[PDB]
Amino acid sequence: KHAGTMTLEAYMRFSAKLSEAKDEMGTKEYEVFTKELKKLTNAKLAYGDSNGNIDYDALSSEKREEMKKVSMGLQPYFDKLNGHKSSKEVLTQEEFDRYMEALMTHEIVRVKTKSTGAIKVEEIPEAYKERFIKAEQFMEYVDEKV
Amino acid sequence: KHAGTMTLEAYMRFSAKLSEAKDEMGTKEYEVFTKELKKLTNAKLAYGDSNGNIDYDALSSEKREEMKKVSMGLQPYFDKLNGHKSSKEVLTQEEFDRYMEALMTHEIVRVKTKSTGAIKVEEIPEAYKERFIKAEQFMEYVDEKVR
Ligand code: NI
Ligand code: NI
Repeated sequence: KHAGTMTLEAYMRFSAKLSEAKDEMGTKEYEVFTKELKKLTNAKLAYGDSNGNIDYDALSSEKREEMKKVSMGLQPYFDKLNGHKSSKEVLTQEEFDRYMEALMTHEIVRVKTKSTGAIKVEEIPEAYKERFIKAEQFMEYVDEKV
Repeated sequence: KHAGTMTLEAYMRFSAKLSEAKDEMGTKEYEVFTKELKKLTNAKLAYGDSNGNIDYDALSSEKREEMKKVSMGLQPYFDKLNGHKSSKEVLTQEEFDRYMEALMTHEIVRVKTKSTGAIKVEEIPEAYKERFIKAEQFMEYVDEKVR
């Protein structure tokens, strides 16, 4: 239909959802949050597949590390807006790193399966099946702790 | 619930929708489009209300003009993605300007009514009622000339 206007509408629903963070964050914290989020969203524009998922493994050694720091930086805001304890506080440093890897693995697998829904291990290329399964296990463990 | 992750998911539905433009635009044209669209989206971030609608009347004379040029720049891409003729081509220069004004009026009225749905003139503050009604009329006229 009007795919052009639908593009603007999608962006507006994103704006609306983002603005809800103000319910829980003062303007100082909200500005830091949106400044960090912009890094992540610009990366999805530049590097995301057709669904904005990023194949972290295909990035250069430096860009992957940079993208990882951005995610570590944002995790406390996400945890707060999700009503969870801060994973960066509950997990050991080691574990916090494994958590970011697990998140990146999950996103990489969304790229490989081209799926935005619940990933089904059948569709996962064999190079990523074990990695995924472990990543999923580690995420549920982190989940129970926050 | 998980409003944090829901925020990321909303952004990704946007990403997905925007990537569909590649179906109809080669990479050079898509890169120009996304470059121009970033201007508009950064303005919604900075100036939008809670729904990313911008109150163009509340901008300085310069900023308003800049934002208008951005819109005029994007209209041909939107027209193309909407399967329509180019409004910039079908309309006279005068009319194209009026068209941009009518689009801004509509957006301003979404701010004033705080409504993302079909605006109802009842809810529109009196300062904007006539302006809106005319803007709506002019948009249907433009619409008939490009669909
Ligand atoms: Ni929860
Ligand atoms: Ni149409």
